[PDB]
Amino acid sequence: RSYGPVFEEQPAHTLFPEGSAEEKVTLTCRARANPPATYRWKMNGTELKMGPDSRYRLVAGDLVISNPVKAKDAGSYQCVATNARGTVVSREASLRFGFLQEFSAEERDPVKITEGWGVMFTCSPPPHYPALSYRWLLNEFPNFIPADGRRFVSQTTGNLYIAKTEASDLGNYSCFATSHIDFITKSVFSKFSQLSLAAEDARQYAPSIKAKFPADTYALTGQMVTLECFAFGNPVPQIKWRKLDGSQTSKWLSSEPLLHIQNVDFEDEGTYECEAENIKGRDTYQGRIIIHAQPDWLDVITDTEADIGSDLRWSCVASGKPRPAVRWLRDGQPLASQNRIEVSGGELRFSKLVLEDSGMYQCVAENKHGTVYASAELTVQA
Amino acid sequence: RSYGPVFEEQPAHTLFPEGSAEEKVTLTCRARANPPATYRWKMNGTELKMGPDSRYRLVAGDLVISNPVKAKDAGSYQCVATNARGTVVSREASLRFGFLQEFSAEERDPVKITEGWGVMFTCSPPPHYPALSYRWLLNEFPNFIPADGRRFVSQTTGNLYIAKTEASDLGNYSCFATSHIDFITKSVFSKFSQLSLAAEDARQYAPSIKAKFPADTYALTGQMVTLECFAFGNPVPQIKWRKLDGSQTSKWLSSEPLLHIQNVDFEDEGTYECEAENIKGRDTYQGRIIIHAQPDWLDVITDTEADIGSDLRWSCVASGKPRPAVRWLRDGQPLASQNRIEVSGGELRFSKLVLEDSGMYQCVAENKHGTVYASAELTVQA
Repeated sequence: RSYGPVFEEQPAHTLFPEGSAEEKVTLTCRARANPPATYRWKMNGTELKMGPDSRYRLVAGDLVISNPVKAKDAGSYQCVATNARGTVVSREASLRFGFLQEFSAEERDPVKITEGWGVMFTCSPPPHYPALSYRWLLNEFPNFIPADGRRFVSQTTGNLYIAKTEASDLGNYSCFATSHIDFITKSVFSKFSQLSLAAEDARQYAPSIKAKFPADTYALTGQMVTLECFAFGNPVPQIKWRKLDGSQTSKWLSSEPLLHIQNVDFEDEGTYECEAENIKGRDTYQGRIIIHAQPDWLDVITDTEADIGSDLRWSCVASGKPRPAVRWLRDGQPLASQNRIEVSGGELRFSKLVLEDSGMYQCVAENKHGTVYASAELTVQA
Repeated sequence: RSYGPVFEEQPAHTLFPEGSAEEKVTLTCRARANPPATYRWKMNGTELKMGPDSRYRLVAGDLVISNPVKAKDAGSYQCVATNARGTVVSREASLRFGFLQEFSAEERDPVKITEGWGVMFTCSPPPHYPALSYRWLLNEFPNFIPADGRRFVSQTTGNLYIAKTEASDLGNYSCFATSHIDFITKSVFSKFSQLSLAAEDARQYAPSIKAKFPADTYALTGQMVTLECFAFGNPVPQIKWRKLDGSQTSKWLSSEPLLHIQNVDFEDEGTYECEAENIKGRDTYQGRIIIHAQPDWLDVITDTEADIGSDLRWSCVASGKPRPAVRWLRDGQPLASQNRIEVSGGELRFSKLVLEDSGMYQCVAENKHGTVYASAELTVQA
């Protein structure tokens, strides 16, 4: 029998590695239907101008863009499936471009500090997207500086921190930055800056946390979260982490500059504290982790066959934080209250259906973190 | 001038290939000194009973064992260098014996499975040491089964996995095991088990990971790590690996059943995920890699000449994970707090030295993964 389009595959957010031999990018879309559906792609809300003289070409629903470039192709794409019965739109997919420029060719400033004092070297990474991973080189590639408790590289800024400088630190320093996309990895490093040391200060001193984490970190359920904390101090301080709670018993989560929380959930929300300590004293720093969640369906609409003149009750309920807002679509178009149709939140109610109400409908749930779609075909029969 | 023993060559862990024409094994040891030092070897803490009627013989410090056998020679050996000035002990060296027995002579059980289903053949390797490398033979040697994505041999168990059985799999199967020690290689293979197939199931099905890796893998810095993952599925699934991180961008490390990480360091610690996918669905499995490190010296004692009645400050600092514990030795004997000697961790302090305190001293740093030694000669002069 004949039935409206039903998505089996929708476009996914895509990051295209600039430069790669690949001279084109494809956005997937497939909808089963009877008769088979036809497709149309929209970018930033506007339909794509196809044709032989166009950079776009379709391959059974999938959109193919030749010679992709950010200046012209970066944006949000949507797939529209249509057939005799009706039309439904797909989730939107963002197309972004990855890149990593070299550091500047300018020589880097030297640093002179009293042996014993801690010091921070600034990376100043070049333009790039998406975020990079960082390491530092001593004198030459590939002499990377190990994470040995006294030397730490922030993965947020790329800056190198030495808790207590020592004579062995004399040398030149370079920031090494890496971009990893799919299976492709590209690294670039800066010119080297010379570290010299003034007469030593052998006096011990209490720790002072220099590298910290945000006052507020927002993460989504299922995501992984990493917080950083590093201090200067003599002797080299030791770092410990804990989550504040009612319990008055000692509980530690990490004994390293980094605190990792896998597959976070709502229970992980709270205030976390980093403690840096040595025989001279201690320093602490606190910040919060707030847990939100992308929308997800709890209840959705399903194909319904009703008799003409009848009243129908349709609804969609979605979870998420912040609480998502539900809206509706009719054959790919926004559906609002009207003659015999009342749209209030996730509830759609028809008053005395008409043979013409038949078609494809979709309820959309959205919040600051994402959007989800649910579709169904309504068949009003006399 | 006269000075205590100083090691130039210490014994190394040794694996002796049983059977080899070599009818003796040698453990190296050499210490420079004035006058030249004398040597003594200890096994499992007890000194070796030398002599002409003994299986042991010395060759300028090196220990030579005639007709080595596990039942009597397997153990930990230590070299002791001594001269007028004092005594120092060497790092310990383990002597182990390599072997590989044949598989049992018993016939192997046949296997019958529905064509389309995946299947696993159990190797059940015979007694051996150290770990072997594995392959499987089809019908006869040397018809090895290639790693073609559909057929995989676990290097942990030696088991053969076929992701989706097909008519071409009909035949007999044997587990081929290889021991490689130094330049010597020895392989043995099992009798063959017959694979027969029942009427085919042509229906496709989502992947299911059957061969996995440990929930927790501990590796040492500089070491190489290999993780395995293989699934049954129709169509044959494709495997992909990634390390979980804060970054929300797609990053893959391998597109094969094996994931190899060369020269691991602390940054490689984390949770890794194997994904098996085909057009019907996907399966995943996660496990962790934890990075530790053998002790290494940061600061050690050096020959010191102090005046009688003087106070001396000696210390040794070592890196490593878990944090190593430092202990001391005086002329090869455990040194603990006493009259004028206070031993606290890696620090040794004498209160008003005496002409008799002169001698050889050693600080030892140890953790679950290894031990390191540092020595120096103390010369108390009036």
